[PDB]
Amino acid sequence: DAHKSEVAHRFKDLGEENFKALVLIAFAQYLQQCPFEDHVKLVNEVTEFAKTCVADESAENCDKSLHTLFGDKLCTVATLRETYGEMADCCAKQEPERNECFLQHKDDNPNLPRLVRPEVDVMCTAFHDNEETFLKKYLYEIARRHPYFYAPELLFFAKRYKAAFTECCQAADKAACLLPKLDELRDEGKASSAKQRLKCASLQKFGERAFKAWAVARLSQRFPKAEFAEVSKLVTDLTKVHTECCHGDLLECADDRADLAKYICENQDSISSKLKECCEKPLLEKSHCIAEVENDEMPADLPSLAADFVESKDVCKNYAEAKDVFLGMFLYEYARRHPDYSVVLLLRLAKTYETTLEKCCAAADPHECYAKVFDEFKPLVEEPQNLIKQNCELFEQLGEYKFQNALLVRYTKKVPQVSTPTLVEVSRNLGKVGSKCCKHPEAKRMPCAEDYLSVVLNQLCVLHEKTPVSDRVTKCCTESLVNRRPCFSALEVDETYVPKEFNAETFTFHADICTLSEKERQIKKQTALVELVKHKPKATKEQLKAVMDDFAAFVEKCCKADDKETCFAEEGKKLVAASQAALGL
Ligand SMILES: CCCCCCCCCCCCCC(=O)O
Ligand SMILES: CCCCCCCCCCCCCC(=O)O
Ligand SMILES: CCCCCCCCCCCCCC(=O)O
Ligand SMILES: CCCCCCCC(=O)O
Ligand SMILES: CCCCCCCC(=O)O
Ligand SMILES: CCCCCCCC(=O)O
Repeated sequence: DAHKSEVAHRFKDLGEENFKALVLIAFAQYLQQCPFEDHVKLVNEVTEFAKTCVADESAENCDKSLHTLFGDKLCTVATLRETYGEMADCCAKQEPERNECFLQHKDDNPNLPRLVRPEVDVMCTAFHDNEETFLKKYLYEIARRHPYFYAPELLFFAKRYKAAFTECCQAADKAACLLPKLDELRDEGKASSAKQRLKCASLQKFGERAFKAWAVARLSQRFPKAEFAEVSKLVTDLTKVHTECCHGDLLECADDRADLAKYICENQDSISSKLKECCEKPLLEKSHCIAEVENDEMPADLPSLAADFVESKDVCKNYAEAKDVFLGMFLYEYARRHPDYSVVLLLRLAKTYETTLEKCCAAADPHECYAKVFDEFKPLVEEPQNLIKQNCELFEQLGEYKFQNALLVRYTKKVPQVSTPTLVEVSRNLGKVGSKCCKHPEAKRMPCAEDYLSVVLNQLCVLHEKTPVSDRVTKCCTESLVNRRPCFSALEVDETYVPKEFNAETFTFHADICTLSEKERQIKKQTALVELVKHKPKATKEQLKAVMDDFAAFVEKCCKADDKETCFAEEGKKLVAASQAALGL
């Protein structure tokens, strides 16, 4: 932005620590197989080189582009071909195709084992020793396992990791403090990874007019006082930002985000008052602050839509000759008044409005034909309101764990053809959504649950379609964006299903069970619960509790037994007995 040097410019804004944090990510996400130490020297080189340009913006390569700089360094990797090989012919190519070629050679599934969580004591100790290397090690390990993960986001997760350690590493029961939180942040990070991929998948299969419509609604809720032209300006920026972030171009994604963080804070008066504190913080501190900001208050000087979008005579004209803008306004208007709504409900209403006009416009008397359309919103709006109210009541009268159990039983009776894992996972995650969002007051529940919800349905939509088993689920999964959830809400109990033969599955076991945590054990109860319901699709709570206890007892006993694999074998057969009867079969 009129800065001879772009790197030293980025270095001033970011800062030394953030700058090293971000390079480490970038390189880790291609150099997944290179050693950590080789990375540290790399960041040290890049960081030294950038300070040379900080001092003299007219030094060397300090005029060159970041893409060139980056790609040059990555070609310097001399062990590349041995470890990577194909990513080396990316270097023969010149820019811009060179960076395009690297981009293509990122591995979505690095061939790397999962992380072995150490013990609280040793981790907190290694954290204390050298905090800075600890969080670099973490960044390295995560980045290299999540290559298309957005680097700023990851870095903010990093700082949150730092903060939870700083807290629990100076605490008494440490374990009974950290592990609860490590489980929270792990879940938030998969939430974020999966949300990214969803938006990028949505952009691709739903164009961009769609993503733009998403943006119109989201911003207008956050910035109800923004004048529509500002909103539109941001929609366009954000559109590009997201377009690049999805492409997998860190540099562009990261630097365009900083630009947009600049503009927004600069025009705080027109956009929102709530940017007060944000716009003060450092570069990638405000940045997340803006995105984390709370909704400004709407005006009270606010009429109904009706006059402009239902009553007005030159409406059909307006649609036809300028469709995008007219509906654009609808969206902004509808949204700015309704921050309690989820985005895709707002899209659903807009699409309902669209679908009317397309019809009523090229018709006899358009007015009386479309003049009833806001009454068609009422149920589209209430259906989800009821769902969340009623699920949250249930989540509240039960706890997380017993709420998962409810949904397990419910959803297995709906779609018993689905794999047991998919049901367990889906019901668990839905419960977590109750943990995260039910605590909030109604006006913030839909927005809060939406991100999570849409990612979870996706996860089942993905899994299922890898090996389809249910035509009712297929339909919902290949229904449109806006019809996806209602389809899922309309699933009814499956009658035709023929229960399973009362045999093994989750009835053959070993003493590998006696040695498991609450978490691993409740996933096994949950697994065992779903199976039961498959064996008896009309079993009951009082029937299931009874079998579940006989299960629980079979564990307590065989686990507290002198021999195990003999006990589990003898009593193994005799539990299918005391279950088959109990269920009423
Ligand atoms: C309490 C767990 C999450 C909610 C479970 C209800 C499943 C139906 C989804 C309808 C909710 C619409 C609003 C939203 O989630 O954004
Ligand atoms: C297990 C397949 C059926 C539903 C799976 C996802 C549930 C959440 C979104 C749809 C809401 C369903 C309403 C309900 O729970 O009764
Ligand atoms: C195959 C058995 C399913 C039950 C879940 C795994 C074992 C945990 C049972 C819950 C009670 C704890 C055991 C005990 O009381 O000793
Ligand atoms: C994340 C923006 C900071 C600069 C990263 C690329 C530097 C380089 O490889 O020359
Ligand atoms: C894209 C489906 C939603 C209705 C049209 C509004 C789109 C826009 O504001 O760009
Ligand atoms: C954040 C708690 C978990 C709910 C979000 C969905 C997780 C996933 O599908 O990976």
